[PDB]
Amino acid sequence: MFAKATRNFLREVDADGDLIAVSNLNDSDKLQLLSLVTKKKRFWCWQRPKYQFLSLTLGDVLIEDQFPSPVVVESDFVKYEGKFANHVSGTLETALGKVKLNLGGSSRVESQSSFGTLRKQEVDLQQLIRDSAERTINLRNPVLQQVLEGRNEVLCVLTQKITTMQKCVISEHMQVEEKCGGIVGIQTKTVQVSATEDGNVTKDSNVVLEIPAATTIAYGVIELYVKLDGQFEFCLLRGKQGGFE
Amino acid sequence: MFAKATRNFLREVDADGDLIAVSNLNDSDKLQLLSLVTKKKRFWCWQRPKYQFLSLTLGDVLIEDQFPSPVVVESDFVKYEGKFANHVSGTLETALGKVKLNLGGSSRVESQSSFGTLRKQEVDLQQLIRDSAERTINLRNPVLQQVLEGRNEVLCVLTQKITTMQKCVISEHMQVEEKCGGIVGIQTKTVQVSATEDGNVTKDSNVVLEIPAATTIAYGVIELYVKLDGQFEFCLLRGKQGGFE
Amino acid sequence: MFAKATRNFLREVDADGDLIAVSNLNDSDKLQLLSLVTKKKRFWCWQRPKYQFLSLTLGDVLIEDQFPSPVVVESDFVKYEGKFANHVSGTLETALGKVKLNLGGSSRVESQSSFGTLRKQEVDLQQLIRDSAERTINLRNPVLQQVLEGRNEVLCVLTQKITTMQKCVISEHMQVEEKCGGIVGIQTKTVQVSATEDGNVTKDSNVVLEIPAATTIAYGVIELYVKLDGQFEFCLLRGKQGGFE
Amino acid sequence: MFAKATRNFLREVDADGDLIAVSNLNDSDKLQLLSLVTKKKRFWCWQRPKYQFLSLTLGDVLIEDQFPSPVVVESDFVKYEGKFANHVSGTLETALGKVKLNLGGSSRVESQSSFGTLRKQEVDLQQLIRDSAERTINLRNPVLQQVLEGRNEVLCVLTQKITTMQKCVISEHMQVEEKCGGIVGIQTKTVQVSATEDGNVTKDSNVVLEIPAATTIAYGVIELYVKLDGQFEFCLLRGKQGGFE
Repeated sequence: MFAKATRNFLREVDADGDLIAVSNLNDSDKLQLLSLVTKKKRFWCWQRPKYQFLSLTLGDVLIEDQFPSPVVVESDFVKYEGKFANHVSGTLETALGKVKLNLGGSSRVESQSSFGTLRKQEVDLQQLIRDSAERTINLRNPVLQQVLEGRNEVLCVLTQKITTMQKCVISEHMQVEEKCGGIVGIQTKTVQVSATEDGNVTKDSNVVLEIPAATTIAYGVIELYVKLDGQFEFCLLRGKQGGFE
Repeated sequence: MFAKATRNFLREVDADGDLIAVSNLNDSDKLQLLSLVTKKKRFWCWQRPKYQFLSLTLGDVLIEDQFPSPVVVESDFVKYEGKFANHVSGTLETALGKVKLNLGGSSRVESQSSFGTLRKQEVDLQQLIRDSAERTINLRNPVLQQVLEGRNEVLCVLTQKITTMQKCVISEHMQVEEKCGGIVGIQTKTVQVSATEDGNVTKDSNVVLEIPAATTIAYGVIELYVKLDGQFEFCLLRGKQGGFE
Repeated sequence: MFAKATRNFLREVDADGDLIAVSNLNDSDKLQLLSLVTKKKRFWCWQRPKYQFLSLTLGDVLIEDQFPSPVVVESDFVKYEGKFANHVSGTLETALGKVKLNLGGSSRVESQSSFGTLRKQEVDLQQLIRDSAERTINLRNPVLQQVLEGRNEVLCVLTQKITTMQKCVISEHMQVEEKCGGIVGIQTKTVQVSATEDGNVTKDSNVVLEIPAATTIAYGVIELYVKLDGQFEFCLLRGKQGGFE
Repeated sequence: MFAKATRNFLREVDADGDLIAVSNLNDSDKLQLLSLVTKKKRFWCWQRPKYQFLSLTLGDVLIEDQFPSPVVVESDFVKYEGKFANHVSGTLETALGKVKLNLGGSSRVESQSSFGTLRKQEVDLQQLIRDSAERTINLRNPVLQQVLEGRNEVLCVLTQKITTMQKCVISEHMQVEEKCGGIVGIQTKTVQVSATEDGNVTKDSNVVLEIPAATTIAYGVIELYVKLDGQFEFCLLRGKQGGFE
């Protein structure tokens, strides 16, 4: 599965977590260099921030000043090869008075993630700061209003991107076995009762799916400092990028 | 079965659920780029929203202003291959006083979903917003009145579409075995009664059906913000697309 | 994994710890000669200082005076070869009254770190001091303000760099076996209870990933003495490089 | 490991300890003839003096008078060959009341230190004394202030250097086995407790790394008599080289 394949990848290559794995193939054709994304900070450290991509780009939202030509540099690294055989078995057995419950769930996932030569396309960070420090982004736009209403989510702009060049292989084997068993005995008045329910579910998903070249594997964004007064700056440090009123 | 085949597909490829699987072959010839659909929000998160397709398109309902030529871009990905062997067995045994009931139901489904090179045809999101932000859609139409009467369901427009290029194979094997047994004994006055009913049902459906090329596999829509005042905007974020009075 | 591969390397070659291992491949394309980095001194000796890289360089922040041409000298050493077979097994067994817990976790890591001829590119330390001792760095910059607000983290400039010339091999084998078992018995009033939960998790990650040439393996920085008055000096000794107000 | 390799070397060749082993490859490219180093005398005879190298040289700090041309003489000796198979096993077993602790640690190190023809490059001691006895070193420098603040550490100048001419071999085998076992039994009120923790760690580091030619293996310094009045003399005897106020 594509979601697990890039998650495991970025785990073993990106030790700092500054790159974000692409969720699905749907998102792999929307993420482009210097297009704007928004991460919702309402979620805590428990879950990943919710990332949503606007259809607009930087030049679509600057309006005030002209578009600075990008400095795209191509670097290849980590062609890699990943095999992941995960076995998870969890049995829950509960017995309270009348009701006895026996549950056994065995899940086996063997996700092979074979990738070719992966290339990185990073944009010049200095071009990113030059336009931002000046009055380049218009304050009011017909779109992005819903972003301000909801301070918690802030606009970001993509600057790093990892893209594959060779047809990739994701051979996913997912064997799921779940056994549910319930024995119920009720001591009713003048009625002897005996109810037993047994549920056995065995599911197999042998899915070998290929991945085309030029797909997006990972992307890094740096956040946009937004003050409703109208002052904006694309800053890469934790100091002032959270959004302010 | 076609409904299960694309459901499993989008499950393993579309991790975010922004794409919707096509229910049947009937719907596979109605879904086209930029045709309007309506999702009924009356259902909760428990069931999927009810999606119904209007025969009209955007240009059929704009009327006020001219049709913006689409930006259709073709991308292929996830040619894929899916094998799904699912075994479900559930036995219910109930005994209350006179009536004893033994039920055993075994269901086996082996649905192979082999697909060729699947291609995506997405329309320019920026063309979608340009006409919408202007007074382009007429307020009153002879059709779509039943949509307003029923606020809950809102109009949407298709923008993403996944289409196959090679004859696809869906080899579905559905073995269903259901055994029903009831022993009933009644202690009647001066009448000794003994009633037993046994019902054994064994059903097999070995159906291998092919799927032609150019069929619709998945489609993504972005919703239309409808205010009865007459202000409309095709917005891709959760902020203002629900429909208002 | 890249983080472990250079950590083990610098451990066996750099006995004094004056060089810092590169965390991930993400950072391997950002670290360049004489670019500025910042280490956060809030952490104690327990954890390594948090190193973050600014997009700007020395010439980007001097402004006051012209850029002194670097003295880059190339030296190769420690082509090296590292094999690391680490076995970690830890079992925790706890039993308190009603609840009995048995936990067994076995982790095996076999990380082979094969590297080619590694080359060092050091900049002339005397060029580093000449500009610094003079009024060469502007006091106020639109960027780096967040660094001053947070005295604890101080700006540093990279001066030593170890770079590989041959495609490197990092064959990582990570076998993780975790077994969790809990038997729970509760002496409830008129309710005899017996709850057992068994969780077996077996995870394997056979990942053989290659490393391209020209990647950054290690980098050494010397810190920048910052006084908010405006006096700056790139000093290599512990005396005055901590940052002052 | 390089630190152990030259330590063992100088132990068997340098019986008097007047030469100091190079800590790491990092320091092997910084140590040059007649460059200045500083040893911190705060540490007692228990630990070696802390040696730190200034980026400056003699001619960089003389200023007052001109640089006396060196008398470098090349002599080769002790091509040598060292094999070191060290086995260390230490088991600690402690039992106090409730807590019983069994610990067993076995460490095996087989460090082969094969070196080629090693050459010595000594500078004329008489050239060293001629400039020093005269007013040749300026009293105040922008650098070295932190050395005076901290009398304890004094400036020294390198005069002896041992350098290899052939690619050297350091085949290090480090097998580390550590077994930790703790049985804990607590006689709590109305709660019978039994906690057992077992930790087995097995680590192997089979590292065969080569060493290039021209690397620094050993270096000898003679200290600089520093009086804050301004009188300096490079003296080789214990009499007056400690630094004075």
